Amino acid sequence: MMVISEKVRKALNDQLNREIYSSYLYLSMATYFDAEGFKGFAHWMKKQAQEELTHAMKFYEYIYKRGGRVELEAIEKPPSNWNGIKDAFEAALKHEEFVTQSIYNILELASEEKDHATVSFLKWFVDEQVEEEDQVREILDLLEKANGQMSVIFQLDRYLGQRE
Amino acid sequence: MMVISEKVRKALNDQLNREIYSSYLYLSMATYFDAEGFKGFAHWMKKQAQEELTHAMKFYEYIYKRGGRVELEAIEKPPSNWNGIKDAFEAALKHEEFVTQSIYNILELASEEKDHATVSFLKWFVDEQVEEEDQVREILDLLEKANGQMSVIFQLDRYLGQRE
Amino acid sequence: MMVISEKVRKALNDQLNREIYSSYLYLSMATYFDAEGFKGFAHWMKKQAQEELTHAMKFYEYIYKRGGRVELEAIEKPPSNWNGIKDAFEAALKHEEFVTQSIYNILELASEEKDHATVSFLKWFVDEQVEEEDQVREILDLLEKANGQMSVIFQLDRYLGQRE
Amino acid sequence: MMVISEKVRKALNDQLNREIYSSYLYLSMATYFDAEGFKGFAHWMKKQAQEELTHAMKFYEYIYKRGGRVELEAIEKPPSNWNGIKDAFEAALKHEEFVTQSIYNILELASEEKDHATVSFLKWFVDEQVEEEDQVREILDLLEKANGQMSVIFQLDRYLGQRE
Amino acid sequence: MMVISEKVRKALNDQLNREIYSSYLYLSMATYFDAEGFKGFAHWMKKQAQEELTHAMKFYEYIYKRGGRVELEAIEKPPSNWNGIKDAFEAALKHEEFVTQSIYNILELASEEKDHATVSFLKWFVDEQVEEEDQVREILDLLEKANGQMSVIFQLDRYLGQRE
Amino acid sequence: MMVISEKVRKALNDQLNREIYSSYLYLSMATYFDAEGFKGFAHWMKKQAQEELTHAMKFYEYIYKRGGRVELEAIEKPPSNWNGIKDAFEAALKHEEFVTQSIYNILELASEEKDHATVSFLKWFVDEQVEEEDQVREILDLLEKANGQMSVIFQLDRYLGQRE
Ligand SMILES: CCCCCCCCCCCCCCCCCCCC
Ligand SMILES: CCCCCCCCCCCCCCCCCCCC
Ligand SMILES: CCCCCCCCCCCCCCCCCCCC
Ligand SMILES: [Fe+3]
Ligand SMILES: [Fe+3]
Ligand SMILES: [Fe+3]
Ligand SMILES: [Fe+3]
Ligand SMILES: [Fe+3]
Ligand SMILES: [Fe+3]
Repeated sequence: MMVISEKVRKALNDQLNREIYSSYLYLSMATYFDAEGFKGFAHWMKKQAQEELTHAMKFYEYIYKRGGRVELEAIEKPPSNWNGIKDAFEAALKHEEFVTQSIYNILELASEEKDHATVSFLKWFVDEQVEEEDQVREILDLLEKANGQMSVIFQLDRYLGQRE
Repeated sequence: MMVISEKVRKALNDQLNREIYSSYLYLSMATYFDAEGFKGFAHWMKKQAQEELTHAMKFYEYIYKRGGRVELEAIEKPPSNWNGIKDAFEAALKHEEFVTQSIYNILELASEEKDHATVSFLKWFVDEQVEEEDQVREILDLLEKANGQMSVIFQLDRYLGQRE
Repeated sequence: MMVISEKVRKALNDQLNREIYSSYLYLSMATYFDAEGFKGFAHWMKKQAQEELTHAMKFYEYIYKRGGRVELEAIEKPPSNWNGIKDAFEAALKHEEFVTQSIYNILELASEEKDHATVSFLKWFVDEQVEEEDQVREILDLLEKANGQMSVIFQLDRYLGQRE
Repeated sequence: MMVISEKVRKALNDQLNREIYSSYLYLSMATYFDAEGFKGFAHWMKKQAQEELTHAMKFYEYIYKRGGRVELEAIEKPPSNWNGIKDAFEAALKHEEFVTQSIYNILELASEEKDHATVSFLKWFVDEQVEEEDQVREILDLLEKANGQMSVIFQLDRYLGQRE
Repeated sequence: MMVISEKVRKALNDQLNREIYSSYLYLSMATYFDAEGFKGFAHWMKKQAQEELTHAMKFYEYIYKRGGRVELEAIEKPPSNWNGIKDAFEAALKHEEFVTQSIYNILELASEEKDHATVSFLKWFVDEQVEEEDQVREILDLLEKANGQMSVIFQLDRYLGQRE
Repeated sequence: MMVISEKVRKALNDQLNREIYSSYLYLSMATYFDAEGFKGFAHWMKKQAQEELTHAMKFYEYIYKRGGRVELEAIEKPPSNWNGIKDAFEAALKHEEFVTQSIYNILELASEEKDHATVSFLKWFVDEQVEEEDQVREILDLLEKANGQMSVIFQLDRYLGQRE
């Protein structure tokens, strides 16, 4: 029997599908970077897409551990184009902050229901979101300091393509 | 400049999106098996989902090698339930046969345009599809021999749960 | 369900039985060389017989992978005698070319029916036939220069007796 | 010079061709098991086919050691179908006992001619047939206890698929 | 005896000489880059000249395997100068695309004659040409982003100078 | 600034193209040996062809080290046919002696101009030419002792096929 409420279960299932879209969105940024010839930036986004799937699977396993079930929903078409290298990463940061707020909303719902298990489970994502936002802010800061010089952009592309 | 025709490029980009859905469909079959308590079958479907992602990324790589660009499209909601273990694998089998026919159509399109590079590239998927269909047929054959006998179904769940 | 046509399955099953006969034929050439006291040439033919069996088993595996069945047929009695070492290899070259043409006919039949899986599967045998015909031609050209000189035939016997 | 009588050489050459058919017969039993979806039992028959070929090559080497030569004959078409797993292995047992009696006849013929070299050479096959018959009797005994229970047949198939 | 047609042998022999000229052409671009003081770009072209030689030897090997012989023809004088780094690599891309079409013509010729051995042999060059064109397009894209900036050109020179 | 005179650079550039032809000539001798079925002699000529390319690149390096630039010229069609194995190697010897005399002429030209750097650089080729002429003379002496006997020629083919 399910020991999370249907409201909490649906909130968690909604976030799983949101994590799937985040994966799809980052792959779409890879299609943009590859079209612009930045295979290092595209590589960074492909690795980011795979990491987002592990976030989705962590929601997946917790839902079943609490006696629930996952229902996959349609994935909306992501944007394919951005007005430059820095514009894409600014869209990534805005998305991650949106995901952080979505995690907050589940946390507050679970907290009002005294669902301490789900509240505690979400702590990992709260801390992880802090790191996800910082990693994009650092990249954005280096892109701003580059100020469009292919000199620096070439090294940052080579550097981000180095991601394991 | 793109050296594949827009017709061939659209056919390849469509197949990439079909591979993305195939991954999603097998993830949804994993949600079904996990809901039914068969963590070995669910594990098998999760591994199949990741293998379909590598199929999509192969189309991804080739499109850019020929000067094209990938555009990710919306992903339809897959079915979430099946009328049994054998009904799911039968849906998996006919999905894969449909995928083989879709690859066949690109090959014939590429062949009529004398796009030998794409014809040769598609050979790996033709051979791979032979194995994809065969492994599902083997599971269906073992499930039919099982005839819904839990002691045998337990062994196949453990067996498929060992997939690397 | 069989996903190859009955016409193609019979063509593939016929070639399996042809590969079995070729295996048998090379063993019979070994019986001739051993009768003549050339254990190096006989060793080469015994290894060639084993190699043809792996060709037959490759057809075996593909037929079942496509949902078909193998039916073994009677094997004709091969010749037991040849008019010397060079006459045997002249029969071997003529035989390999016959096998190559038999592979060609299956390839063209599968191609007419748009059976791309079988067309792709046969590519391995096409390339292998290039090597097998070349190996016999190399031996025949070296035998032609030998002109029956026993000092050269011994070293070639010792050399071919070293086959892995 | 040949130091075995032509009567003995013919008996040994006939047995060689019998071993070739034995290999072919067990390969045909593999085609039946593979058609029925028991790839473990089919694996057992494919390995058994290889072992019969080593029996043929043992007769091969001895015939030439005694100054004789081998003449390969046509191979009869083996049966392609059996009415069940127990029917196939029971046909295997009766074939092996028929092979044992044929070896007995050579031993008695050779001993009446006081061909002690051939009598002693056949000792290895006499002992080997004891093991060949016993291994089939053991499988038949396990099949009789299984009485068609798929849970038992499944891992008996897996066990015989482990044959080295 | 030659088992490829004279029409196909000449087509293959013509392509071998084409590969020889391409080898010579890339060596000539190295003389240009070295004259301009770019030892990294020159190093890249010297490695490319050697890779083209292995292409020629592959055609060499196959022609003799099919019973033909190679006849070396005169090599035209390649251009010695170019209007810039990007002019050379754009001439390299145009040449490689011309080489691919020459491979396409041989494949279509061989297929019209049902020379399946040559059609299958040429698949390797079809796939290789995809990579040859892709790597030059990548360099052209990096040169376009450099836009003549010596700070960026210095990085691309050292990068291409690291080619093994 | 170029520190060799234009007359010395032209003499060096002419020898570079001469070395390129020497490589091409030995590859042509390989096509003849392969056409005659002597894969050992052909292997020797293929290795010799690769060695001549390193001679050309040595001239390539020295010309640029002295501030000059290389201009590649057209390569004449080499001969494809010889009367026999001993003609090919006798043509190789007289070609190498011609190369030695051409190096002598550059040496005397450079010494007339008191270009001590080029004179000392050429010493390596003077000593190397002694070895190249010697190794061909040894092969010619063994072929003369063979006197067209195929049993001895086969041993020399195998031996020269071992060249590293
Ligand atoms: C090497 C580059 C890899 C890029 C991967 C991009 C993945 C995008 C996925 C979008 C959503 C489609 C459904 C994915 C299901 C994944 C299931 C994983 C189970 C372990
Ligand atoms: C050196 C031995 C050559 C033997 C040639 C025999 C020709 C006729 C053989 C008929 C039966 C062949 C059975 C082959 C079974 C192979 C099983 C392989 C399993 C991986
Ligand atoms: C490192 C620079 C190399 C430049 C090569 C330019 C070649 C131009 C044509 C001259 C003839 C080349 C013959 C090559 C024969 C190679 C044989 C290899 C056998 C494995
Ligand atoms: Fe996330
Ligand atoms: Fe797929
Ligand atoms: Fe064959
Ligand atoms: Fe036996
Ligand atoms: Fe090439
Ligand atoms: Fe030289």
